[PDB]
Amino acid sequence: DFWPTLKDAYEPLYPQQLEILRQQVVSEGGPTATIQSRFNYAWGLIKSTDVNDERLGVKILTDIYKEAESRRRECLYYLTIGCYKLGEYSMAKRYVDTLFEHERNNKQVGALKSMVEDKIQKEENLYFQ
Repeated sequence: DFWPTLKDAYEPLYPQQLEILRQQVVSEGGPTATIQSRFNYAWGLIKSTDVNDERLGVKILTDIYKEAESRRRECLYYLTIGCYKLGEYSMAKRYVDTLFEHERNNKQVGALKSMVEDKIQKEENLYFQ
């Protein structure tokens, strides 16, 4: 499976498109909607520049991750990105490490893990200054 890049994650949708994604979920019954439609909305929210929307997207994605069964690996990658955008680096690290266990040779997962580790190391420096 080929996934979005971290660069892709910082390319927002038009507000009008994000609203169409929201309405699709509502039309499917919200929490009883398909995993795919809720995932699409969550990812749109994560891509938004608005931090409150990004937070909402990660919350939704965390909900559907628990329900996702076979799509759980994909969810972990997107969750890592969402947490990374929010500066939730400790959570991003946990998610990406779990994903890495089944994706040890995957270039995309390795790249994301390295970016997470960059930010973790940034904070680590502060405890010896």
